[PDB]
Amino acid sequence: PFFPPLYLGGPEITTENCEREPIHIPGSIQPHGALLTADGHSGEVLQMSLNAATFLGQEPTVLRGQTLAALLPEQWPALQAALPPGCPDALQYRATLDWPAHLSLTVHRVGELLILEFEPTELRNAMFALESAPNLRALAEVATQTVRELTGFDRVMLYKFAPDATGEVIAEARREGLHAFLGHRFPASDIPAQARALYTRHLLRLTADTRAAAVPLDPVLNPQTNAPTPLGGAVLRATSPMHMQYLRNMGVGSSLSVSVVVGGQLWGLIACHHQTPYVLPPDLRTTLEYLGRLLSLQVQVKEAL
Amino acid sequence: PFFPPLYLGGPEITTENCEREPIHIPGSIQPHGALLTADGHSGEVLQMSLNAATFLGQEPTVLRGQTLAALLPEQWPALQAALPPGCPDALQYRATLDWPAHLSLTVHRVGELLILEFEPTELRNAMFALESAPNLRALAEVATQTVRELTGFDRVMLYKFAPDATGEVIAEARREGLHAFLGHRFPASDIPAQARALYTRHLLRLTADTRAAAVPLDPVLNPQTNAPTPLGGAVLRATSPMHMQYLRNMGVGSSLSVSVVVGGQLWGLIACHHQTPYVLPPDLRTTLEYLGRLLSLQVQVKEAL
Ligand SMILES: *C/C=C1/C(=C/c2[nH]c(/C=C3[NH+]=C(/C=C4\NC(=O)C(C=C)=C4C)C(C)=C\3CCC(=O)O)c(CCC(=O)O)c2C)NC(=O)[C@H]1C
Ligand SMILES: *C/C=C1/C(=C/c2[nH]c(/C=C3[NH+]=C(/C=C4\NC(=O)C(C=C)=C4C)C(C)=C\3CCC(=O)O)c(CCC(=O)O)c2C)NC(=O)[C@H]1C
Repeated sequence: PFFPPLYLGGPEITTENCEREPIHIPGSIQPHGALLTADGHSGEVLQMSLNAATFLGQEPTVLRGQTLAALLPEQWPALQAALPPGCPDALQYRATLDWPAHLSLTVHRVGELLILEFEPTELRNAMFALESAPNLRALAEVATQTVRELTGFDRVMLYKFAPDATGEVIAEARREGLHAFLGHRFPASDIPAQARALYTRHLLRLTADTRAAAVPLDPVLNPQTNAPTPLGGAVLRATSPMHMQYLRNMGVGSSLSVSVVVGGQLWGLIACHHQTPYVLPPDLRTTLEYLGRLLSLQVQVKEAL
Repeated sequence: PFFPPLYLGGPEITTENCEREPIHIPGSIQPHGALLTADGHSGEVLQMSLNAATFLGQEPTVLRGQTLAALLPEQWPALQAALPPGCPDALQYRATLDWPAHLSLTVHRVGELLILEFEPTELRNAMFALESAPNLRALAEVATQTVRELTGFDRVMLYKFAPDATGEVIAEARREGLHAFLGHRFPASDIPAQARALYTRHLLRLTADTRAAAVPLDPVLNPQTNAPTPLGGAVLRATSPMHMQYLRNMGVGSSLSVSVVVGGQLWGLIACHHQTPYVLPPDLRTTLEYLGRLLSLQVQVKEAL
């Protein structure tokens, strides 16, 4: 079972108990966007990331308690219609807003809570390139090479899980001068069981800046439940300190991965590194999610042979 | 061999390589005091902790380059006479200064560098209590109980090293309500080899506040040598992040230990915890150093029987 999070008196995570980090409920976000939680009926803003004024203009203490009818009058009705009570937490409302001096808005529902993620915002041959691959290796290589072209990431790897959950880099497209990870294998504990579980459900995650401090949600608990706000489906979710350190020690300033899910099992990751911090456009991330789905279908086929 | 420190491009320490942390050259101090390094001939202030204005009044950018003749006109000549070239780094000049609105000054020499530590400042039956102990256990118990009375620490332990460097709490005096560590043994890696080595030479260290950020030395390298400033003999030395986390996970806000050195070997530690941050007076620390020396003589005698 998970430790309590830091804000509920849980210990700081060490290598003895990686697997017990409640990574899904960090009570904080990455500072390149803002996060609001709102009641799914009233649209009352229940929680905000402490940086919410940097993106949304209003004071933090004045945003709390206001409704999405006031804040987002054109989106609020579409938001309600798109994310009614009972819908799954993978379903997402996405809107582009014009704001003082563009913001991408991503909304999903967990129970009675709407989770709103604000971040700044501002192809076809890829699918047939994956399809044309004669064997798994070729597919692996075209997948990593295509993802690198679309994203500009310094390194894109296809990271394959073995049955014992150890991983291997089976293909990679890298910037000139970077050393190869191709064929290197890594312990199961590098992506621990709860991460692997989370990654089977929520297919994309990232750390835009491996040195950025996480921005608290205030209030930290959902006042609907007096319990942690589930952030597994929020891309703005704060990354595990343990993983961030791992990335820093590798010289990785930005990281992003996409789950490759085959037969309902975590088959692998498209894993991306940038040496510098790097915010991939939200539209671009949507392409990667889709590319990961398409790759997952292709991998099932070609690995059967 | 040690990793380079963080400021010279070394990695962040993980449990794989605890023993490679260059804990003696953190390039930083604990924020409850200030540290200056000065040339041992000219008294030119070569490095300062970035907080030096909080304690010493002058601007940081104006302190750099000034001499101890200007700053400390009454101490500078005594300092030079007390710490001439070639003297050992355990030798310490200690002075009490009156300052705007008292500061304890501790100086030691390493090579051609004077290291100046500033912190705010403001018994006899103990020795005969140690002497009167009929066996090692009794001595252990009176030692921890005496240290607790003198310091007010919430927990004082006698931590004994076994031949395999695993440790055991063989005696402790604790605040009511604290759970016992008596008889508990711990892995060798909790106090890794370089710490054990450092602790054989420099007999006292502390973390006044296990949540305090370390204050950088500026410039970080000694300009005499373009190499790290040795801080093994500075009590203001920043504590290993790994140890600070360990203490935080135990609910320890302040920690202090004194080496018990028997036959030139690290026999054990008088290890002290406070739940809240806690700065022990510099005079009081001097008593503990002496108590640790006296305890070390007593332990040699009584363990022979
Ligand atoms: C005791 C804690 C450990 C630990 C925790 C941890 N790791 C992750 C997430 C990832 N780890 C990854 C590992 C690699 N990336 C690489 O590039 C390579 C080798 C070339 C490896 C082995 C990857 C890909 C992820 C996924 C996230 C990402 O794509 O960056 C988590 C979960 C993070 C989160 O979602 O918040 C956790 C908790 N990792 C360790 O190494 C030990 C110390
Ligand atoms: C991978 C790194 C590890 C590690 C590093 C580490 N630990 C120390 C210093 C100390 N550790 C101590 C251990 C204990 N204190 C206790 O109270 C108990 C149990 C009741 C234990 C086992 C102690 C006493 C010290 C000495 C300092 C002090 O008195 O607080 C260092 C050196 C710190 C420094 O001087 O900068 C280091 C590098 N410790 C681990 O547990 C692993 C994670």
